[PDB]
Amino acid sequence: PHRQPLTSSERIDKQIRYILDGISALRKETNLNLPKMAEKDGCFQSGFNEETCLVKIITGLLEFEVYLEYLQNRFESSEEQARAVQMSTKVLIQFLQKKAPTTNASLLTKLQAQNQWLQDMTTHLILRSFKEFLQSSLRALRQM
Amino acid sequence: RQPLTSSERIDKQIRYILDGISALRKETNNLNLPKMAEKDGCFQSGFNEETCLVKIITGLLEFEVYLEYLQNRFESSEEQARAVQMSTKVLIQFLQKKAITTPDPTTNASLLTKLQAQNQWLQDMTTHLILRSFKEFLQSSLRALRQM
DNA sequence: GGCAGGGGAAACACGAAGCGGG
DNA sequence: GGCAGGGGAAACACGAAGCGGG
Ligand code: NA
Ligand code: NA
Repeated sequence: PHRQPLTSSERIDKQIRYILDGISALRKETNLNLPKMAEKDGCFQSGFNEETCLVKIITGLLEFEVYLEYLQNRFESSEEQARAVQMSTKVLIQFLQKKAPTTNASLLTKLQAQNQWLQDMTTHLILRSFKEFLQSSLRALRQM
Repeated sequence: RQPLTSSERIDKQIRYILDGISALRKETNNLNLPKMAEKDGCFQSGFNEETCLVKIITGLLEFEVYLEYLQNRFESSEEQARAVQMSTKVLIQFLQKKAITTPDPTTNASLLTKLQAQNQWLQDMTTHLILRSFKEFLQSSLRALRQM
């Protein structure tokens, strides 16, 4: 019998690492107001805040789900992987909730009716803003 | 592993799907579901490879929107529904190479969005009869192909 | 649950190597 | 492509036993 039973932080930490790896295996296999961390949210060392930041992470991740749904009908060569980023994020959003809709429908169909040049631009910068957001989340969480 | 013919891939592709349905169906009237009839030509008499073949494709194209409806009907088996759905996508392609009637890409949604507005018993019934038809349909397709 | 939680892991100027059905 | 194609198989009245990443 082999697996060490983990605490909340370890579990959450491992999950983000799981997601960052996945995303990167989509970065290799490849108007916009995407969530970027701010100092007022209290996730950086300057003006740090364990309460305010956790709210920004859960709020943020939740706002990324639609843009993750977007990425699904975008990777016709890496389908299951792009799904595994979608579900792992959901999974992540549930680990961060222990510790503590048609606007989407419309803005999906806007992104999804742009030309390929625009759609691959959207893809590119979604993935990079997801990476930004996760890395700095892993960092903040490596404290509280 | 050893290699197989195009016909012996189709036969396995169906068998694979039929076992992924038996698994689904274990956990979980006014509709219009694809149903083999004498007119199709998939039976020992009144038989015809061409028409039978066409209807096997056609009927499987018709089923797709209903399998998409299945995804949410197995929240506690999301991948089993998905395998079944995408393993059917493949089957169609295989069949299409061995070769049509494709329903509108805008009428299938009105049905899908409506189905989802039924109370939880009608969904339960709708689910049990999607599987039943689809199984019987694939049961007949297999037998027919094991002849032509 | 169970064999067990909720189908399946140090070096480059700091940005490739290497543990599981119903 | 490669190691190969296009991420991963008898016995009950006819309806359980048990094979591989980029
Ligand atoms: Na398990
Ligand atoms: Na389980």
